[PDB]
Amino acid sequence: ACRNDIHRYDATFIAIYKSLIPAEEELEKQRQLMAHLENLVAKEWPHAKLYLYGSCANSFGFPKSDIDVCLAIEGDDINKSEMLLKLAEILESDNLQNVQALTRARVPIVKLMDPVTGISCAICINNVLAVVNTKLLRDYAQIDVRLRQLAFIVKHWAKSRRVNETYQGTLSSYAYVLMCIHFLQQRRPPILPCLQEMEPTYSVRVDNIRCTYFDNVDRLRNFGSNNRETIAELVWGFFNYWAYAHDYAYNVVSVRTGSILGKREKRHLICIEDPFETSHDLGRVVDKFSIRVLREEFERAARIMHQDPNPCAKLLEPYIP
Ligand SMILES: O=c1ccn([C@@H]2O[C@H](COP(=O)(O)OP(=O)(O)OP(=O)(O)O)[C@@H](O)[C@H]2O)c(=O)[nH]1
Repeated sequence: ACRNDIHRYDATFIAIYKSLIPAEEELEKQRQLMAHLENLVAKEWPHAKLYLYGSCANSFGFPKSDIDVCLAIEGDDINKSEMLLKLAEILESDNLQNVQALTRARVPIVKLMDPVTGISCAICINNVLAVVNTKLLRDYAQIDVRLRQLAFIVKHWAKSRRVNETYQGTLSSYAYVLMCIHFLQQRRPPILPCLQEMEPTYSVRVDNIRCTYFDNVDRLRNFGSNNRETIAELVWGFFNYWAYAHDYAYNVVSVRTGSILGKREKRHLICIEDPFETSHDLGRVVDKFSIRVLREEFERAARIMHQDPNPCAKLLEPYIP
């Protein structure tokens, strides 16, 4: 069963959606900065490639002036420290402000702040697998608009309800997009395909991990065109799965497969399998306490999406400790 008036809230959810997406003027400043930093890095390393990654490149990012950049370069004696310090002075002689050398769990990072656009940028060497990660989600976001629409709704819900911190036992935004992709894959008729179970047209390799899938996604623009579910059906339907339908004891959600894999075949309380790094359970951060808070927020989200006379504002009302 579902609401008889569910489509009355399609209007608001998309209005919420297109407000959460970054403005074009903001993204114009990003491409202009990136085109400048690509040409600048290429002057020192003609064989290096700059790739964006993270929220600023998978097309599932909220508005902000911080971008992440992976400097891809090939070789064997690749020392990222000596490169990033040489790169640090090329930024400083380019009149870029606040060129800082930083570390995150010992990975060398350098950060800059562009005076032209006010955008910040964090640069690291050879984080290539994270680049292919965002390429997949960007490729998936091109197939159906409802993926972007649903994922922006859920990500806003996780932040408003204070369940978007892995350091507090909840799930990252990368995990939430995987749950949305997998939810839209299991709807019948399908909204999203399983790119990795298709004829390969893209195949790379990052340290004995071969990422291979079909990435001619503009050939798929009409894939989910036989599924008439609106976003108020999906948003309601998403939280309904994770509150009542997900078999938390035996099930794995698998974008890599587009189906439900068995969990018993091997701390995992909610299993979200990474599409390429398949041993990386994105729910390993959850513990026996935070799983209860997650499922309580799932059950809260479902009843609101099923009963509340104004669910679009009730679903996202902030959580106050
Ligand atoms: O376990 C992970 C998590 C994340 N990532 C990589 O980091 C990216 C997302 O990482 P985040 O979960 O930190 O997204 P975000 O906080 O920056 O987004 P906002 O809610 O702030 O808007 C993803 O694009 C992924 O490639 C991994 O590689 N492994």
